[PDB]
Amino acid sequence: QEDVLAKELEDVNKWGLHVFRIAELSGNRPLTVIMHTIFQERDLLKTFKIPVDTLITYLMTLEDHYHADVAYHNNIHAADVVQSTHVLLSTPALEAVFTDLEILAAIFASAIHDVDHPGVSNQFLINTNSELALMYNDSSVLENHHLAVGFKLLQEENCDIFQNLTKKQRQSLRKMVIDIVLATDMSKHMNLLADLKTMVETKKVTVLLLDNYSDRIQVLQNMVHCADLSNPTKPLQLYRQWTDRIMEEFFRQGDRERERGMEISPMCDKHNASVEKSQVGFIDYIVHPLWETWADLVHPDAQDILDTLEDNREWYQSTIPGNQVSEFISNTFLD
Ligand SMILES: CCc1cc(Cc2ccc(CC(N)=O)cc2)nc(-c2cccc(Cl)c2)n1
Ligand SMILES: [Cl-]
Ligand SMILES: [Mg+2]
Ligand SMILES: [Zn+2]
Ligand SMILES: [Zn+2]
Repeated sequence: QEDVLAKELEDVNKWGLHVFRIAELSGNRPLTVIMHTIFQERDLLKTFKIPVDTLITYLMTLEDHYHADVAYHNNIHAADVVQSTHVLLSTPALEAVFTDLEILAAIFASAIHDVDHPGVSNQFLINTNSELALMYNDSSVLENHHLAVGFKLLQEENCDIFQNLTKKQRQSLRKMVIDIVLATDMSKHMNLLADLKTMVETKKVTVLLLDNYSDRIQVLQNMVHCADLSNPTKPLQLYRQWTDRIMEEFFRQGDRERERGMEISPMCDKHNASVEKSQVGFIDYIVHPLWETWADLVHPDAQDILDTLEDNREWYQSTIPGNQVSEFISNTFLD
C-alpha cells in the first residue's frame, strides 16, 4: 500500500496526477496526503514553523468536512484543485514572482475552497430560501460558507497551522484567501476573465513582472479559478470521470427539485440530458476562453494544456449520439 501510494505521489508536480488512484490508496484521504506532500516539497512547514502533527490534524479535520457522498464537490475535487494550483504556481513565467506567504495563501485557499459543499448550487439555496442563503443574504452563499468553515476549523484541537505566522502575515494571508475563494463563485467568471484579459494586454516581462498587490492577487484569483475549471484540460480518462461525477451531482439536485414540485434546473434533469453536447458548450464558451487567456499570460508555458483541451473537445464532439446549455451558462457564469 505505502510503496504504491508513494510511487503515485512522485507525479505530484505533473498535470495529470492519478488523483482517483491516490484517493483509493490513501483510504479516501487524497486531500491530506496531497497537501502534506506539497507542504513538504515547498518547505512550507519550515518557513512558517508549522508543526507536522498540527498540519496533519488540520488536514484530516478539513478533509472530514468535505462530504464524501457528494459526487463532485468532495475531498477528491479539493485535492485536485490543490494539486492543480501547485502545478500552476511552478510555471516558468511565474518563477520567483510570489512570496512564500502568497504561495501558502493560494494552496490553502484551494484546499478549503469547496469545504462543506452540500452538492446543490447557490441558486438552489437561494430559490429554496435555505438557511445558508438567509445567513449570507443571497450573495456568494456557498463561497462565504466555505471560507467560514475553512477558517473556523483552525480553532479545533491542535489545528492552528498559522499559529507561528506574525500578526501581519496572518492578516495578509486571511485577506488573500478570502479574495481567492470569493473569486471561485462561478457567477464572477465573466468579470474575472474580462479583468484578466485587460491585465494580459498590459503585461510586462523580464518571466512576468507583478508590481502591486492588485496585480498579484488578480493572478492568484485567476490561477485558482483556472484550477477549479481545469478538468477538461486533463488527460481524457480523468476528465471523463469528472464529467460523470458532476452530472451525477447535478441530477441529484434535479431529483430534489422534482420532489419539491420545482421546475427542474438546466443540466439537472436526468430524463432530458445531453452530456457530450453540454461539455462541448462548457469548453467553447467558458473553459477554452479562460485557458487561452491564461496561456497568453504565461506564454508559452500552457501550450500543452490548450492542446489537450482541444483534443478533449473533439472527443466529446465526436461522441454526441440548447435552451439547456445556454440557460445553464447564463445562470451560472454571469453576475
Ligand atoms: C467537467 C466537470 C464540470 C465542471 C463544471 C464546473 C462547475 C462547478 C460548479 C458549478 C456550480 C454548481 N452548480 O455547483 C458549475 C460548474 N462544469 C461542468 C459543466 C457541465 C455541464 C455543462 C456545463 Cl456549461 C458545465 N462540468
Ligand atoms: Cl486516477
Ligand atoms: Mg465552489
Ligand atoms: Zn465539524
Ligand atoms: Zn471547486
